[PDB]
Amino acid sequence: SMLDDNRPMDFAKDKNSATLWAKKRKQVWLNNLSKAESTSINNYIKNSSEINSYSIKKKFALDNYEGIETLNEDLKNISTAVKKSMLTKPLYVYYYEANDKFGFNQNLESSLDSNIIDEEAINNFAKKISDTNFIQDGFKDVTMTEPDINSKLPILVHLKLPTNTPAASYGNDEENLRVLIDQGYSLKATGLSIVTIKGKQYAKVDADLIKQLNFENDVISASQWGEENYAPWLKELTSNELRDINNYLGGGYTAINKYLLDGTIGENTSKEDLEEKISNISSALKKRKIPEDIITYRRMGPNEFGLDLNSPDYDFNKVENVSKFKEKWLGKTIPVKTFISTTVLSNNISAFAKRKLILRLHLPNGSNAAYVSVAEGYKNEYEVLIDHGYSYKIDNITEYYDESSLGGKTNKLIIDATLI
Ligand SMILES: NC(=O)c1ccc[n+]([C@@H]2O[C@H](COP(=O)([O-])OP(=O)(O)OC[C@H]3O[C@@H](n4cnc5c(N)ncnc54)[C@H](O)[C@@H]3O)[C@@H](O)[C@H]2O)c1
Repeated sequence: SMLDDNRPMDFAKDKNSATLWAKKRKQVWLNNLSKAESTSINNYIKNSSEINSYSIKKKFALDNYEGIETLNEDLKNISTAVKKSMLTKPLYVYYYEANDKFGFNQNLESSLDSNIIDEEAINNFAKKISDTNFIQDGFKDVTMTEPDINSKLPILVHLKLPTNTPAASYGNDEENLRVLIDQGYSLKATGLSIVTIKGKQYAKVDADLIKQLNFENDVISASQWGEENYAPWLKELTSNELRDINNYLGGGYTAINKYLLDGTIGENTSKEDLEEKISNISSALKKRKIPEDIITYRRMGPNEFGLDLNSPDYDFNKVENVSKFKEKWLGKTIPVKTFISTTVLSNNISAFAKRKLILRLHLPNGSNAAYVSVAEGYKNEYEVLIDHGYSYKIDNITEYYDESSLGGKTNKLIIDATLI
């Protein structure tokens, strides 16, 4: 408290004061902890990687995936624990980072001198980290001061945690103490420069810890947001807009998106009938722009990335195929001719349970899209339908293993993208 009030914003290299500051708040914090919270924080110290990987499994799973009960409690308890340790004022924190957490596949090390960052590489890196909110999965533990030792990693992240961030002081090494940050945040870069540490150059990413609107498994908040923001939208629909949205949603999407993609027409119908429907849906989707940045999701089929169900390249159980996919698509901009059916929940969908490509889309304020599930007849649905003719900017690709039978017992790819 006295030292909470008198501490700097950035401990920089003062790890003495940092550990002192850390020490009291550490003691006081755990005396607010239930037995379950202490043991869950202890579980995080012992195997953070397993807990964090599980948080990913769980949030992307099917609805009645019951998973592993211990890790469920761990996920719940770590979160309440750190929420009892909120920052009184901003805190800068530090960690070395791998380029794939920025979706960057180019080597930053110059080929001439390993102590020196490559100029063209870091210029490409500057572009890649711009205009992107980098979602951070699981809990993120960090350090209070600029590292004083080598890393095999190319990047140093200098991250600004805002006031009231759940950020608990913890660890075993009681000099060099760590900071445990709650789930649910993203990274937004605020600057880039080269920093020399122990004779070696690293790419220093200055960034802010920000919180994006991302419902993940929270159906109640999702439903409430949809209702609040798109109930008036549903009112303003012309009878033909309502009809053709409902037609699309009830199965018309198959012929409509097929036509938009490459002009295929069934012998049953006509160009004019398809165009009219596309006209009505698209005019509808322009009537109330997305009111705030939101994260939304899509179970994508292989065709959306030029693959077939039986393409060798679609076997992500092989590391080489994940690498190929990352090399092909990271940093790319992909035109999307179709309307985009998305769901604001991270939950898997039964009809699409085995699709291996999971879009995690940053949908900006101002996008021509609507929460169409406000309409009558879409209970259990949480869809945001996006207008045709936008593009995906591919920001990251993150593999995880869906171990479930219904999910397909396969590696899947979380494809972080920005709608442009
Ligand atoms: N995650 C989702 O897929 C999702 C989300 C919300 C709602 N829905 C609901 O499910 C139904 C829509 O199913 P869907 O998502 O399979 O429909 P879709 O028309 O998007 O996809 C049908 C097939 O076409 C392919 N495809 C789609 N867009 C493509 C493109 N731009 N390039 C190449 N291929 C493309 C897909 O991979 C898929 O195999 C609707 O009833 C909708 O309300 C689905």
